[PDB]
Amino acid sequence: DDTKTYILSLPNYETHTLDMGDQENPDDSWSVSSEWGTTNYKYNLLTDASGIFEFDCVSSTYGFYSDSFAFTNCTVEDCPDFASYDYRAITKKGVINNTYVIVGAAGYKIGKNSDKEAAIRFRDHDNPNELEDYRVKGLYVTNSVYAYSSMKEGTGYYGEEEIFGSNDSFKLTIYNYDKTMHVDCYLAEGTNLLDQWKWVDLTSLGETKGLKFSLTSTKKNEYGPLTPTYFCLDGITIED
Amino acid sequence: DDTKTYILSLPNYETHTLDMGDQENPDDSWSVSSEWGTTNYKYNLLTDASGIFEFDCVSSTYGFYSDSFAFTNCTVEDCPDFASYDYRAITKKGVINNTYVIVGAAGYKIGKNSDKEAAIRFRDHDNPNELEDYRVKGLYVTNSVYAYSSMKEGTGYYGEEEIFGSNDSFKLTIYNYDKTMHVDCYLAEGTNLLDQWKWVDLTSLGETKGLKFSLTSTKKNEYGPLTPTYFCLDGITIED
Repeated sequence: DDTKTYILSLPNYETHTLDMGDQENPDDSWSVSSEWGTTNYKYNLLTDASGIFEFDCVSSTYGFYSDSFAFTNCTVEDCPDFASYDYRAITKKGVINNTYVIVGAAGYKIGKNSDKEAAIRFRDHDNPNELEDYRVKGLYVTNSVYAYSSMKEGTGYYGEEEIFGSNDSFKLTIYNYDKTMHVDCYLAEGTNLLDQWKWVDLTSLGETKGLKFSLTSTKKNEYGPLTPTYFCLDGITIED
Repeated sequence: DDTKTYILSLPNYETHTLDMGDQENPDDSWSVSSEWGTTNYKYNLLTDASGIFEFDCVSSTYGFYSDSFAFTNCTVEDCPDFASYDYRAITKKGVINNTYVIVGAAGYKIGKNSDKEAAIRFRDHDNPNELEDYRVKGLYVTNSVYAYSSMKEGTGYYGEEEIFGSNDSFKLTIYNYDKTMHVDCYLAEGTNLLDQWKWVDLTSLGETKGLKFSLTSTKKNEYGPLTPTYFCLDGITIED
């Protein structure tokens, strides 16, 4: 047999970083103005150390964007990076080492014209300049401190009615690239909030060149979920 | 000593390719319409196998754009890729193997708003998501069949007055990323047209996170050079 298996391999960072790609020289940037303000955005296509995995990373005036991916090993309780919103893993490290991926999946689009969806994509081992369909074995997910804490203690913007009771749940849906297949997973069921790394089998997605993500909470108001739609992932394992 | 030296390492291709990155799923795309037509563009940031080097690649309705980089090992006299314009190296292969870089440097800008310059850039060895300043030792350049043939036999659009005499010359200028330094090199002097790989020492550029390029020919008309502004490069050697 010569089926090859490829596992996400994140960079090892000098000290404690939130990596949203180069901010001085981003791949792209733009501004949006509305009646409520003008906001500046920067976009970088992040890649892992192996060159197999790529991730869409939007950042803005206000930090990590709502539909974006970034890498971190920030364990230091005080990066000012997480002063406002603690996107770090509740597990405090990755599955196999200290770096993991933070993910925003609020459901807004990215790109100057809001027409692109934030995604992870897979490249050919022999040519990083071509996407390739793989069988996705799965990946590990866990909660962010930000979301865990909202569901446990109402520490977010809306306060006390964020707190999960036994009717509640927080569901991650993982899609294939064109979204014709998905797998559902729970980050929280009732008052049981995931605080470990959890493997999600994604083999039922079939061959695909990438992954997209959605979040649903039972705590919501008219405009969206009260639960922050940030989580973490690691260990994406694909096979050709 | 632990100064590290990094040399461009291009992908090895299955058979004979012109690689302008994924055309079905490009990093970006846009359209421009004017009074003369509407043209579609695709952009990919190419990276080498080592992950140290990145290249801006614009392609369009009409193929390889005028200010762009692409990779090729196409030796086969008939890729239809080179039917119209033969961007291949006059040397027919790279310095150390069959792949090399084809370069358009007409001086137009890229990006939906024509505000970005096509460039090569350097990333940190430990983190492909950060640009890093390096000392650039140099690289090899040579002519494209397209330009060589124009200068030798007037086989381009304008025909016979493309042919170089002893007053003529074709000069490549290599700049550092912010263009505050450059090095000049000749692809042709008089009727002597470069047909080998030629090393250009770029140490005088100082530390830089990338490279840009211009071409000047003594054969020109009111609107630009008659000599096609395409050439080839290989073997970029940088040091930190």
